[PDB]
Amino acid sequence: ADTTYVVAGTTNLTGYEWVGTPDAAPENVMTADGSVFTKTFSAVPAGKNYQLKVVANTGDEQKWIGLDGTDNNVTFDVETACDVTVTFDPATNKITVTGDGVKMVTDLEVNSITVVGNGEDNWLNGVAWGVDAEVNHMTQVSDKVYQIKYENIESADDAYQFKFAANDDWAASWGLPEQSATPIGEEFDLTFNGQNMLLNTVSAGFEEDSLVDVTITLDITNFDYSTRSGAKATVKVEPST
Ligand SMILES: OC[C@H]1O[C@H](O[C@H]2[C@H](O)[C@@H](O)[C@@H](O[C@H]3[C@H](O)[C@@H](O)[C@@H](O)O[C@@H]3CO)O[C@@H]2CO)[C@H](O)[C@@H](O)[C@@H]1O
Repeated sequence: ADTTYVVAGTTNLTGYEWVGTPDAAPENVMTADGSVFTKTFSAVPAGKNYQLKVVANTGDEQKWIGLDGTDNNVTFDVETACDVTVTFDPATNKITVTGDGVKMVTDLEVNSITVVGNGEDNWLNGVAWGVDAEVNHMTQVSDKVYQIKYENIESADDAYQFKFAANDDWAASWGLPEQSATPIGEEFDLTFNGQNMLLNTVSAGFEEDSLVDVTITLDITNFDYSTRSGAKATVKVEPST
């Protein structure tokens, strides 16, 4: 079974938005090199939070491979414009990123959190997937606790989707393991690089089209970057005042 490896990642690194198919991103197919595979990106600009994964393509079947045996994106900065080489070893699933200007990201300092989602009218202030929209910056109400409120939302199911994004980009984000309804009125654990959260207020007991006020709280007091574990949220829904 013939396997083709593709570097998928951010548009700024790869020229495509997380495209893992050889026919769709032929420039990012990795070349056979000894017992491993290599892809060099020419003159990558100085920048922060470049991200990639290696995608194994065997016919229609895709396997997305993240950092050092995890499902995390490989995340690095480039200090000075340089050629970045990505190495992949099928025997170990080791991904290496090398180059004079390359520095691996090994920690996260949160300076902002954006609520990002399918905004319309009062829902996320009308912003459609705006990762850096100031109006959806959560307020830091204490050390590592963030809150935002959306008032006068029409109660609906399968209408409202959202995630949390740190530092006005997608490098550090939270959602759920599968795209599914958020727990309502109870603290729940968040998945780093997770799927969209659904805010299904009819299923939460608020009559369709009735107005509700939504209060979202994000607690990263026990978030550990090394494990990507410990971020928690609460989504409070109340009849509108
Ligand atoms: O731009 C609209 C788009 O925004 C959101 O997608 C972002 C993801 O939430 C975010 O995690 C990241 O997703 C990539 C993963 O990091 C990566 O490991 C791999 O799985 O590819 C993912 C992209 O397919 O970046 C995207 C933005 O490109 C939102 O969740 C989407 O519903 C929405 O369409």
